[PDB]
Amino acid sequence: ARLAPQAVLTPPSAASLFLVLVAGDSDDDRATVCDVISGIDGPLKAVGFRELAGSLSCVVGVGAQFWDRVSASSKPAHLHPFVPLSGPVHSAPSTPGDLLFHIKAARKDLCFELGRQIVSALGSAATVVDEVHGFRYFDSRDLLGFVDGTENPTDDDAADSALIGDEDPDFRGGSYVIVQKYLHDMSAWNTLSTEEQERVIGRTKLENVELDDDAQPSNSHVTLNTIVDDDGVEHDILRDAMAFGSLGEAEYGTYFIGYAKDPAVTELMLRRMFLGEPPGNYDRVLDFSTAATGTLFFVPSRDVLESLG
Amino acid sequence: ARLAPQAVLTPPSAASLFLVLVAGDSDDDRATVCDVISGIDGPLKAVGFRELAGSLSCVVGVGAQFWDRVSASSKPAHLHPFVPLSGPVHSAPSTPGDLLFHIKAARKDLCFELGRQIVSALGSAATVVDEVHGFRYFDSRDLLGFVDGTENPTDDDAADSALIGDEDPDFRGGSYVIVQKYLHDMSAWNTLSTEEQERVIGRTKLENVELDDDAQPSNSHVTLNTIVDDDGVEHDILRDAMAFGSLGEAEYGTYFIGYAKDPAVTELMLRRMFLGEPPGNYDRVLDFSTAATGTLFFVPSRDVLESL
Amino acid sequence: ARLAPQAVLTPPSAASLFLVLVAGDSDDDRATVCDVISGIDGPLKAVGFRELAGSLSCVVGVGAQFWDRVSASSKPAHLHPFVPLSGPVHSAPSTPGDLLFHIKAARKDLCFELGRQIVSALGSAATVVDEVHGFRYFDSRDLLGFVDGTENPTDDDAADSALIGDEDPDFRGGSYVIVQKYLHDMSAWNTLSTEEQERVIGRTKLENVELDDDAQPSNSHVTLNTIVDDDGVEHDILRDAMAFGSLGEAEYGTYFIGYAKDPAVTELMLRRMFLGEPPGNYDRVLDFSTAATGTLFFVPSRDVLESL
Amino acid sequence: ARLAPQAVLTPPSAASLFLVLVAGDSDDDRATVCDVISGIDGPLKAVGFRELAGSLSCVVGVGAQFWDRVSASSKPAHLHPFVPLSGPVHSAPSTPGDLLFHIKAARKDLCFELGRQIVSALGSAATVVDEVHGFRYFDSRDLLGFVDGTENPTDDDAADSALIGDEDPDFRGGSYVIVQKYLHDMSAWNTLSTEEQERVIGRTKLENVELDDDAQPSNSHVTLNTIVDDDGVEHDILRDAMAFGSLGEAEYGTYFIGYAKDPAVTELMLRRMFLGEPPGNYDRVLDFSTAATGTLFFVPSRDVLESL
Amino acid sequence: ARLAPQAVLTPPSAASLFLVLVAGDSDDDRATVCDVISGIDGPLKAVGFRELAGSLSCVVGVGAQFWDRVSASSKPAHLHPFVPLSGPVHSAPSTPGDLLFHIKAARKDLCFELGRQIVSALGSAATVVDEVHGFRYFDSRDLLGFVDGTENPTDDDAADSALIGDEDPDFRGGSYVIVQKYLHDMSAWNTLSTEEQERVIGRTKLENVELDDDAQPSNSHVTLNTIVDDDGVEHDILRDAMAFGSLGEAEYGTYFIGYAKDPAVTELMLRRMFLGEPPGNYDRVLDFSTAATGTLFFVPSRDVLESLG
Amino acid sequence: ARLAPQAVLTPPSAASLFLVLVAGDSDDDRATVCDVISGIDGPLKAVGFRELAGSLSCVVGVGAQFWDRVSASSKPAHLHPFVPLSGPVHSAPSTPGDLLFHIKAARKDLCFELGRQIVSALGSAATVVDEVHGFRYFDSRDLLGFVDGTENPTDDDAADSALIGDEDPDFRGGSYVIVQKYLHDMSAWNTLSTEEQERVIGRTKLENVELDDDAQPSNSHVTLNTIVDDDGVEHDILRDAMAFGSLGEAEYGTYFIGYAKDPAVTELMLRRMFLGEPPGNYDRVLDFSTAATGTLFFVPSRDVLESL
Ligand code: HEM
Ligand code: HEM
Ligand code: HEM
Ligand code: HEM
Ligand SMILES: [Cl-]
Ligand SMILES: [Cl-]
Ligand SMILES: [Cl-]
Ligand SMILES: [Cl-]
Ligand SMILES: [Cl-]
Ligand SMILES: [Cl-]
Repeated sequence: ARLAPQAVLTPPSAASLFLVLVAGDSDDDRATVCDVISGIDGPLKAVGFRELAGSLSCVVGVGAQFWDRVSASSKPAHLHPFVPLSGPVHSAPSTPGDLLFHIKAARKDLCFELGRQIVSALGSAATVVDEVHGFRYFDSRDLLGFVDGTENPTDDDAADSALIGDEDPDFRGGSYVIVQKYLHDMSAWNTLSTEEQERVIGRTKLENVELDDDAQPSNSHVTLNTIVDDDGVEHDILRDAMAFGSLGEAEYGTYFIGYAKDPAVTELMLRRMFLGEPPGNYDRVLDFSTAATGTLFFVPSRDVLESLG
Repeated sequence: ARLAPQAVLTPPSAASLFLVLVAGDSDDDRATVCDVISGIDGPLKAVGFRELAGSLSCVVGVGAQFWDRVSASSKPAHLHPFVPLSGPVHSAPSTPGDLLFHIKAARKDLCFELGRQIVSALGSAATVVDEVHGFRYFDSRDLLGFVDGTENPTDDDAADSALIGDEDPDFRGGSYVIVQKYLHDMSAWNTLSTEEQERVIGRTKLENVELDDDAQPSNSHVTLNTIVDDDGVEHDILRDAMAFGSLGEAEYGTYFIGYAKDPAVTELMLRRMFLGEPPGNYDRVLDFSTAATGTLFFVPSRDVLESL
Repeated sequence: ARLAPQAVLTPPSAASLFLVLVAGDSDDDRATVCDVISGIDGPLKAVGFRELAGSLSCVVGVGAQFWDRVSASSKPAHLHPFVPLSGPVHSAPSTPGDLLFHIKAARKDLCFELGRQIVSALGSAATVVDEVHGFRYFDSRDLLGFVDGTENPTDDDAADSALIGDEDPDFRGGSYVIVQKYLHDMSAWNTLSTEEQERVIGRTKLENVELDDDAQPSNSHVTLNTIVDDDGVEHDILRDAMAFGSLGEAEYGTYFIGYAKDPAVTELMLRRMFLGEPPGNYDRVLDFSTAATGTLFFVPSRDVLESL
Repeated sequence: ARLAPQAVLTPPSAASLFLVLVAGDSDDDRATVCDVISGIDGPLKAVGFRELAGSLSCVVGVGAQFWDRVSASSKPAHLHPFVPLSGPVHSAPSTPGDLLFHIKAARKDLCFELGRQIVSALGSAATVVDEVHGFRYFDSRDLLGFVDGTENPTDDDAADSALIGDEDPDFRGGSYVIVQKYLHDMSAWNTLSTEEQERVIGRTKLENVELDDDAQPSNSHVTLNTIVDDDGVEHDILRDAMAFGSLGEAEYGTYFIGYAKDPAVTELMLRRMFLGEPPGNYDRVLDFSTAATGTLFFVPSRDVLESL
Repeated sequence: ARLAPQAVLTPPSAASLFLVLVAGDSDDDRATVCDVISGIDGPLKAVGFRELAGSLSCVVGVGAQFWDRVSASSKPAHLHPFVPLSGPVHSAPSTPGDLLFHIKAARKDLCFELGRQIVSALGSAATVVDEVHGFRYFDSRDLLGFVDGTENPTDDDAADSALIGDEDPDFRGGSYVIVQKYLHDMSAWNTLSTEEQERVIGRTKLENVELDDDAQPSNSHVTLNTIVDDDGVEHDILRDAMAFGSLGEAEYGTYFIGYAKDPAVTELMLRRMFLGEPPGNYDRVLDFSTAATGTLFFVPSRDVLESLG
Repeated sequence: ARLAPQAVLTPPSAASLFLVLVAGDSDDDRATVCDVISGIDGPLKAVGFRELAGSLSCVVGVGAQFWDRVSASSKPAHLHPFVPLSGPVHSAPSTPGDLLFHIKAARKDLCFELGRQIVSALGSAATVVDEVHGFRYFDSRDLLGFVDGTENPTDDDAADSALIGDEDPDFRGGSYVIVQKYLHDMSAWNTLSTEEQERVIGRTKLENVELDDDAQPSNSHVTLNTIVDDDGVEHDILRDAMAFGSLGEAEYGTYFIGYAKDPAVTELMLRRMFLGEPPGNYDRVLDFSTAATGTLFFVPSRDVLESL
């Protein structure tokens, strides 16, 4: 979907930029924000057209509090702030954000330049509260050393999982995206053997093969994020996580970003991860990963995004 | 769309070939030309399949006069010859062309080879009247130094803008294309400051950012090529312009090519460019660019092309 | 089109892996085979996702006889074992095969790794009877030195030619695939002149141009594999042939693979090739190429494959 | 030069990592740091070998103070700490750093990974004092929008400019490097016209062509960084500058890094930049750029590095 | 040899530009020309640095008449105008040229931009008399359909063949380059069978294999351009020919360019091609190829080029 | 470094072809072999030149015994047939081979085509006894899942380790190469834990980091293949190992190839591996890998090879 905003279905990229901003309180601030996001195709082409391949994309997400400031009477069915979770030792905090820009390209400069134009257009009307520069790490691995994104649905299944349909016609083609910036305890994770790490995740480390049924822990990342309803129907999300870090501050991170037609699915995966199935049987990845942020956004389709204001 | 003729919606390429031809007067010339263009998928695949990536595309256009020679019975709603324009300072001539081949690939050799095969097959039945070898120039710029193509519609908008639909269902999937070969007066262009050039185009130069509303001159290229109907709906065209030139003949050019499901959109941009809006307030780009050609073609869909 | 099994319509790749297997007569064997192939998206993603470009693909084919062991209640309209041919000079053997894995990627390692994992997951439940490592050879050529695959249908044409439609609705989106592992007599082919070789194939060698109608032998590979029915309508297959070989065993092969919504088209092609049209007037390609295998498979759509 | 430490003459890369560290006071810290930097080819190959292309490079610099702790006996002729400069308007501070790792690759992940391994291995024996992740910006530009590196010497000139030779034969193959992290005042820079910016730099912006002699201001960046001795011989440095930034902290930067067989050349450029030539006639680039750091390191050859 | 002028030894490229110019008669004209060519590293880096790969190169050649206008007292041993040849049916004309720029890059825009800057710097001081935009054609083929450049010497042998040595110390590292723009009669060549074409050339068409000794005509392109002196020592040249053409004017061409430490070798190859060995036994490639130009230039080393003026 | 035979110092490639041949006992056979290998630059250029990047390379090795048939008068100091080994558990067989063709390129087709032409030109004069198609496997790994080739010497180090120097001046620029076609016991290797596998090799698996001195087994592949002499001086080989395999025959191999200025280094390595150091303390890699071949060749410099 060459240089069109709200391309939720783009395949993974070598570079990404995640920007989370909070909008100013004023009416001027609300109008500027609208002007910028509803015309986001402008900066997108202004930057992206300069690369022959046209790899640049930009998905705009809008938070529930900000949505109600600008579209009080028409609201997608499931738009609400991120639901925080507190387990006994691990928590998913709910942190501020009115705007998400999830920007991807084959090159860093393209992501940076678009972020630069976007921030410049907003000026005093919004403030950056989180900024993460994602990068591909070897053969699609995360900093834990496992291939990250394998079972993502693709093509038609990606459309089915991620994009609003007949259930909420007024917002068909939109999505719900959740972000969490995770920081890893690399030391503690390195004290585990590969075989233990594989039990935490649910897949072999180097070869990225799913552990067979009878060796697959009930509390593995894979088991707990498998969602089958009563009718036996599987429910998937579309993820685009990326490595990030700072060697001097000792930050080694995974930026989780996940898209769903109904955030209930993502919310339940999180509930299973943090609170367990059965209760207390939680995701051990969280012994090595601590979420510093948690924000939910509505991803309007292009048509709805262009109308804002 | 891999190796299919009439792929109007292909993205930009590193290389392109623009071939404009006039057909012979004889009934035999007509039949040769029709045999070649109707089976154009042959040469297209014969050359194109040789590249793993399959970047080669070929769009065939037919002029109004030639169309009448081969399909006197049914005509696309808007097919007519290019309309010359005489402005207060500059003019867009209408020049001959029965056939357009708009060829694009990742490599010069594929364009050249497809051109070679096509010309060879047409033999004496046609004559090359204009030929330009277009090339990507740095980060999608033209020789004026500005990023050229930025606001092209893409994907669905591109299809809505360029392809014939329900309004002329007999020729669904076709398009209308207009070409003009422009030559620039480079030294005159260089006497302008960058800011002056920016005001002429409507966008910042290096950074390719549209001037804000209150800094946008009323006669800027962008302003005059903005087409908004009475219901407030914008109407866009799809452009595939490329740089070309010859250093010995001091030729520095932009080959303009624009596709639209209704050429009146393109034509109205041209009128607003050459005559001005309001009249007299014409596009300053034309102070540094002179069109040496001007031709309109109908772009039949594959089905229609294949039956000519 | 990324990392989805049963993607028949994928473009040419630089590397290929063709695996043909026979299943165990057992019931655990039938079950292991079913678990592996119905969840083929697993290993495909497990390998493919490691490559940024996501070039890896995998079409699974099921032989007629093994299909019956696994879905007796329901069967595609035209599934059957490969019809062997015995003609004037040359013969097409019908050889054994229950499972086909047609694997393609931009890299060899991705092909091999996927293969490794499919083989490991089947364990004792199945046996490899034919393994071919296909490779791109220069500008899309076969080892006979001709560009191989040129007139393949593409895009919508390719879908219409290869994919089961309204005529068999329970299996919509599936296909029928025929493989044949050909080996060439290189020294004998090399005693031909280029012009003789062109006569055999139907196209010029370097330039890959189809011979003129008046110069085109009635027994050239091209004429014999051209299918026009009684209404004047053409019928096409989608092929993904690849070179392969071993230098010390002096094997130089074309691994033929072709997909159709209906095997009757491929089978007619094969008849015209081996039997001749008129009879005795057979495909001279067959004088320099000997089919060492011959097998038909049904390619289930992704839905049909996942429930099995 | 594939995967060899101290490859000063590597061409520009898409990505780089600049790590500046201070070592611990203890004798044990000294020994750990020396063990790590002397065996730096280990991590370099451990990461670098994983990329087919082998683009990864790593240049280790050592500060004057730390050098004295480990090789009290022999010193490179010109090793001393960075000299602060106080100009009439702007100043270049001298900031701490015992170790420099200048890491370059085609991919961020290789830089980051090499950095990770190096920091891990140094443990408590050192602290990261500055870290910047540099990146190529369009067609070799810096964030001021100018092509940055144009006149770098290359090949033999590069080796003559950057590498220690007969003048200090004990440290042949070494170099001296100076780093300064500059932050820009982007909005101030943008109040200038393109022509003004061109006069500040000494080159046209889009086209990267040096201003002719009579249009070149006496205080242009290019003019002040031209070093010609009394015999008329120019003395050049080798720069590997990269863009960096943070959009949230409104940081837009150029990380300057310059290698020379004699840092007095670099230092004299700095003096002429910060104090002016004649005094007071300083580099206007410094009106829009502020150096947050300033540090000098000796770059030992592989032999010397390996014996530390 | 990244972005350095006079890089004679560069491997073949996807695009090339050959520019041949004649210098104006005046002293101002001579000085401008000198200023431009002696500072040619300026435009080279100005353009070439913008491509990360640094593929751009520029070799400057100077004709004998122009050399004597500017360096009257120091002259390379073998610098003279191109020696014309007239066979009974085919001739190698000697055509004007004081300056050659042989420019190569991985992209057209880079060649074009450098040519543009070079021509701009010369203004009225010189006139373009020939301009050819070369391009790679498939797998290193020429428009005759044969792989063109196969037997070129490489690495050390390339240096030995192409570059002035101890024989002429004052100009060590310089070269002598000859150009001829050939246009083909494609029709007449297409009337030959592949096997005949192979006999003309000396190599198989598709596979590019040298014809064995006993099937190799005495008048093949390969036989006639094989140069063995009396001592049995082989003498090679370094060629960088490229396809070019214009579909509308029906031009299909090969731009021959060949470098040698002593143009005597190139001259003898030409003499053999045009006049035959034995006499009359000429190169049949010339039945299908007609030279429209013929010019010889001296290629100074970087040091000598920088000194001019 | 382009298209010159006997280029030992070439970096890793995506594809590989290893050909080992035995010569005919005849005199025509000896002569045909000599014509083909002394003019090996012919076919190398014939194939290589077709690829813009010029990645194709070809090292020719001559076995000790065939060398004697062809240049009895003159012999390299350390030429001899492969010394076989019989150790506590595992044995390295000395197998037949007169000619080695070590071929590398960015593409398979280039490898195969070069091979095809070398084989065709030798005809009946020689016979292929071992053919291996090597491939790059993910991030420079072998099929044991470890990064293979990491500590290879590079640039000047690589030249000093691999190329005959002042110590044998008549053969300066030549090398000695040992090949061994290893096959792996995959299921047995997979019963090991990652940490056990790391103990066997000497390096961490995913991260490819060399184990700390205190954690490093005395029988790890790394320690056993580390050569330090009595003066404290290290001696290294240059390896170009590649993966290879066949799925249906369940072969999963590492094709070992190593070059040295002196085979004594490689031979010591092989002794420490098979016999153990102290004796019995052998390379555990050998528990999961079995050498199916074992052959030494002299790699003549280009001069020496061309006169033969
Ligand atoms: C530190 C943060 C995380 C890390 C390192 C991580 C890592 C991984 C890895 C290595 C896999 C296996 C390959 C694959 O993607 O299929 C995986 C799977 C998955 N993860 Fe995460 N993940 C993280 C956070 C999350 C969160 C917060 C969620 C849910 C909101 C989530 C949902 C999933 C899902 C749905 C799968 C696919 C499971 C399946 O059906 O096989 N992940 N993750
Ligand atoms: C000398 C020939 C021309 C040059 C050098 C030129 C250059 C440019 C440039 C630099 C832009 C801004 C970037 C972009 O959005 O593409 C532009 C925009 C545009 N031009 Fe042209 N142009 C030329 C002729 C024409 C002609 C003849 C037409 C109409 C027939 C045309 C129609 C347009 C349109 C529709 C836009 C997009 C306006 C918008 O909606 O923002 N151009 N052109
Ligand atoms: C804010 C930091 C700086 C910026 C943005 C900057 C930018 C530039 C630009 C655009 C050029 C022209 C292109 C080129 O030839 O590279 C240039 C040239 C140059 N700069 Fe800088 N520069 C910076 C700092 C420095 C410093 C600190 C030094 C010396 C220590 C320096 C030394 C040079 C030199 C030697 C040249 C080439 C001059 C010539 O011979 O033409 N620069 N710089
Ligand atoms: C229409 C013009 C020409 C064409 C089409 C042409 C074509 C070819 C071809 C296809 C080859 C075989 C591959 C190879 O390069 O090794 C070749 C070889 C060669 N050509 Fe040309 N050539 C042309 C002009 C010239 C001229 C004018 C000269 C001499 C001044 C020349 C000198 C050579 C040489 C030295 C070889 C290598 C012979 C050997 O040692 O094998 N060529 N040429
Ligand atoms: Cl960024
Ligand atoms: Cl062209
Ligand atoms: Cl494979
Ligand atoms: Cl980094
Ligand atoms: Cl050009
Ligand atoms: Cl091979």
